[PDB]
Amino acid sequence: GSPEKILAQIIQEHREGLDWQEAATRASLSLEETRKLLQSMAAAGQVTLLRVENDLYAISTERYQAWWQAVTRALEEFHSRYPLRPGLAREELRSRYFSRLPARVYQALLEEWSREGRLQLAANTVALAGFTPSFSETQKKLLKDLEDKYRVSRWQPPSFKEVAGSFNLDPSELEELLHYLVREGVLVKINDEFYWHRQALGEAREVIKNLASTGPFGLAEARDALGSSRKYVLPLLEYLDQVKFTRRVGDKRVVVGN
Ligand SMILES: [Y+2]
Ligand SMILES: [Y+2]
Repeated sequence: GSPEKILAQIIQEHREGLDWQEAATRASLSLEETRKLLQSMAAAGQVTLLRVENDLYAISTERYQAWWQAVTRALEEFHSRYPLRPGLAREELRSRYFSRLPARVYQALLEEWSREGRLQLAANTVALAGFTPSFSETQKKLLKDLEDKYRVSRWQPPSFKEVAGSFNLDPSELEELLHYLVREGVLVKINDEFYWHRQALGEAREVIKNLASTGPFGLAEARDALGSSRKYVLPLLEYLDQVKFTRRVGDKRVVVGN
């Protein structure tokens, strides 16, 4: 039949879809003409075109929709089982549910769904865009007690090991809870050993603004204004240097952020 018909049949004869070249060759159409037909069929809603770099990959819209379904099932499961984690490792999601797809297509697929506002792509993890943690009452209490320990500690936060012992948790478990609290903005990571209650960090910065208001300051001066040991204050200052709140000028620091 006509090129449109021939091409449509070819696309249907490929469950996992096929790329631009394959389609053109099989339809005996030029690359240029194949693109034009693929582009129009896409605008018609009959086909879905994944833009894999400067290459094109065609799949039946029915199949594209089924793929989205495999993702929600995969994420629904991961999210319910690991409420504290941000998402499923990109690779795990790929090998477990999209092993039949070329890696490049899988990537373009995550991109499109991300651009449509369906997924949250952070680091190398994939999460449903509207992912809402569902904790058990025991998990909720631990998050509460955990946040309170840091809140009460103010500018003398307990170390990772200390908290680990107190609540008697394994390193793996505590890191997961703390990282979740960091994402919710309850805590801020100063370094691998120290996390600070966000509100406490805000007050500490105000202390630092007041300290700096009369001239550059050294570690010893920050130590006294915060009434906290250098053990907690140096890591704080290096963290503040990093987010550009403070700035080292010589052997002292000035405040260069709000
Ligand atoms: Y892209
Ligand atoms: Y110096």
